[PDB]
Amino acid sequence: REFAKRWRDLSGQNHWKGMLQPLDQDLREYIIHYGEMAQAGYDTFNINTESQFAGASIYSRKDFFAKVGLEIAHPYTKYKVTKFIYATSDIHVPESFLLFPISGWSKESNWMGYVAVTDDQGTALLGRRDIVVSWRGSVQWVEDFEFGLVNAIKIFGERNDQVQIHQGWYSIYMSQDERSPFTKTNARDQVLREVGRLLEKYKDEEVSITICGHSLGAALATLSATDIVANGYNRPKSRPDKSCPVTAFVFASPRVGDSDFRKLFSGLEDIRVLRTRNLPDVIPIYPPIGYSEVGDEFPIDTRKSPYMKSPGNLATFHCLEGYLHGVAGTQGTNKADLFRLDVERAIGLVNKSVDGLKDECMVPGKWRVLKNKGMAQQDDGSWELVDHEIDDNEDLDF
Amino acid sequence: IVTREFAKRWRDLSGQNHWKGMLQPLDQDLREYIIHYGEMAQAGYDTFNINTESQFAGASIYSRKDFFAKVGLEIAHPYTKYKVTKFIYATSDIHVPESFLLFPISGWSKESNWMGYVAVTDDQGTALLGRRDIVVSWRGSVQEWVEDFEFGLVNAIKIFGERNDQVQIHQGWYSIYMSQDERSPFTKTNARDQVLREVGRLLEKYKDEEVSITICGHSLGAALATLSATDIVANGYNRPKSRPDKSCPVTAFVFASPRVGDSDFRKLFSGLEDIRVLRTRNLPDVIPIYPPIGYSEVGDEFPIDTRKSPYMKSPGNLATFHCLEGYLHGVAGTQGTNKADLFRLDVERAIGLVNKSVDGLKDECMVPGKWRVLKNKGMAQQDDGSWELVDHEIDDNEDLDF
Repeated sequence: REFAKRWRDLSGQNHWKGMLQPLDQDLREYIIHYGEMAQAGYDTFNINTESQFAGASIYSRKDFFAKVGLEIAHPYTKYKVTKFIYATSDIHVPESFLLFPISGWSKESNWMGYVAVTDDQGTALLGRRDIVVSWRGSVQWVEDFEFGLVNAIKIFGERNDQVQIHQGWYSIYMSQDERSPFTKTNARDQVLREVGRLLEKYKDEEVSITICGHSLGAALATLSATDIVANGYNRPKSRPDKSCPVTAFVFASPRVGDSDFRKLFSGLEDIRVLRTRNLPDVIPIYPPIGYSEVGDEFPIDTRKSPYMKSPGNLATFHCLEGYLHGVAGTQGTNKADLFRLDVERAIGLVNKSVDGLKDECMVPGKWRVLKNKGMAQQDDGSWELVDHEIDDNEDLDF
Repeated sequence: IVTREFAKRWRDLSGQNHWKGMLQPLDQDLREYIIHYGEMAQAGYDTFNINTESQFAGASIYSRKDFFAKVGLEIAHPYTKYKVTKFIYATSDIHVPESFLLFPISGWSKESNWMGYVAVTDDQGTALLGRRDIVVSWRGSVQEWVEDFEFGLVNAIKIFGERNDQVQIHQGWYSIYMSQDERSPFTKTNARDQVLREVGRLLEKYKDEEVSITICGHSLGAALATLSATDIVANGYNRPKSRPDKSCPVTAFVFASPRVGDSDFRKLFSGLEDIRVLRTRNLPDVIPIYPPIGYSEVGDEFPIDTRKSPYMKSPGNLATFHCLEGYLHGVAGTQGTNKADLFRLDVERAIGLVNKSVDGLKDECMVPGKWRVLKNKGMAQQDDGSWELVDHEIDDNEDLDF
């Protein structure tokens, strides 16, 4: 019952005052909960460029959280995924952001995240009907976050015509491919439309929007949240007087825009952003000049974990499961604060996509992989690469 | 299947007449027969844990129960109706390459490996294959240096008796076959005697039926298969204990075989009437030349040339010319090794199998390279939310009741 009673404070109503140093124990679990919904994006994203479905989702929407390990011992992850989101980019971006079959299912678009909503049981457990937008992040160079600023008037309107945004985040959020069934509408508007459907469906209940993302996903989650609140997409179409809170839990966030972006953000009453930042991770410094941060910061230091390989590197300091292990055991970032896991979070999760744990933990490095990389024996004895569950992504009946 | 082609021809398919008339060109039944036993050797690779970060590196992933279904040999394998009755473990008194004995970095054993299995047809398989077929499958080499195969000769009197005291065997094959570890529950008895005992149990169980022994192996497994077949026949272990006058045929289907012993080993082999060995040899694979000096080959040879496959990436390398699934692809489509013979698949064998442990197919085939792996490398969410490395099915390997 504790999360339901306190959810507005846990979602940042008072900017997490009193809840960060030391870390509030409910908030410790709350942050990990939304970080898991961002990691689920990595766990479904096909990164095998030898596959024709590289850059698509492995799993379909149906029973999605059960398929990525978020049902067992996750009594609060009672969400239904209602829509997958796809993105493209008019400019060239790193393969860590858009990755393609070495040939394919698409030449220019990737699966870029999903929209989900609590079912009736999850709504009871969380205190409110929670709409989650989870933006997929970076896959395995700090020069990848290399971008000049661009004017964002097409997002924030003539009334905010001085706002500028990183050209890469802008391009992934806003670009379309008229020839594509996936990105003929851009990632932005796919999200806005589906969030609008859910807000209208649940217009008579208490509702929240929580947006999740790591690395690239953190930038998109920050941009998405600011867009939604600034343009009033956190109101049901038929109830323009009912605003719902929009909170982003973001991890290892690069910066998103300039000082005018920060100014716009600072005037929005209904938005809150908690940026969890690992002190040895350098990606939150980029880009290193010209940009402003927005939101509240929560620092951790995974070098204090006795489970993590020392010294770490760019990958291990950045990786999202490393972050969530840091949240799980952080007792502060001062030299005297001693790391201690205060939730039952399996350390082995750290090694999904890195060699991050000490060898004595006995967990193989970079272990996440489909059985046989997806190759599967068929009923006629043939062997086919079955690394993609079919899902037309049609609107669900509601 | 309805005509029982294999049951009717099994003695010839198992080499009764040294495969005369069946190799050039390749007899169609024999094409499928060779692949059948090569799959039983490949099953040893498919269960062998090669992840040295695991405590169970060097052990079997799967248990004996429903073994062939677990390694993909049930669907569309109507003839693979075998029960695995015993796992076989080996050690070495001398240091050997990691491709032969592989150990955890840290572990379940410091000196032994899973080294193969013994299986037997069930009553349905016995009907389909024409006899009660006892299979010994020796596990082979894991992933490369041809010097890994270069050992000197040792006297093999402990195997073949003072009556054959001139026979010499490769020191490496001898050591893996014969070594024991007194402190190990796995190799306190050597791999040789584990196999002899279990084959003996099965011959005695089925003493009143028609029986065959077929021994399978690739690379290291091919050498052990050849050595164990010669041991078994030379020492009379192909007779049930209570019927010393009932010999059964011993046939070894081996793939990419290094040489095993010297000229006296070949002379011993030539005098055994009940043994047959068919060595399938890929011409661009250099391993069957090793060791190059001092050794003889035994048995009948069946050459193939996977360079003729339009499915295989060109040029190949040591690994792709040697790999067992490449060999079985070559068998599936060989029409001869002459320049003018054109490769053509004459069985429905999925080309994707080639890429289990190599990048062997042309990129146009759209099959990922080196694809064989457990889901999540065996990491598994448990019912209490913990995540544990579950890459080993428990099997105490106790004798089955028969």
